[PDB]
Amino acid sequence: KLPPGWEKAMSRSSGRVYYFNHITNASQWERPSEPARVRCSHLLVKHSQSRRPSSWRQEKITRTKEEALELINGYIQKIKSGEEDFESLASQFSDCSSAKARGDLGAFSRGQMQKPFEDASFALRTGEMSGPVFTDSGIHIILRTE
Repeated sequence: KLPPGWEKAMSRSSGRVYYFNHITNASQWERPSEPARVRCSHLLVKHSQSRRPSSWRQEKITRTKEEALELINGYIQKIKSGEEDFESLASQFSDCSSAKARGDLGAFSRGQMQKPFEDASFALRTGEMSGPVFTDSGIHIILRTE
């Protein structure tokens, strides 16, 4: 059983089993449920070692790789608690011009995007969200919408 990328793991804090996906970095307590194109939105947090350390949000991005991951982790927490919607955080805080479209990148096939982004995107099922996804652009949260 278990769809591509998914494995079982042991919770250190609680001792209960959980499920993790080494392609998307998703993790959840619940046991989880190839197309030519997928459609995804993302939220990007850049850092000082990004291929290009600037965005519409700030001309010189100075945060560390570690501080970017903490920001990503907090947004995932907010999304999973329902305190904030993915689209609302992407629109406010994503370091990419796709923020203006609620993070939507449109449809794409394999062979177009950065490879880690592509692999995570195609390993999500429609409606699912990734964990932190690392590319030279920075750290992404990816939501598969189609």
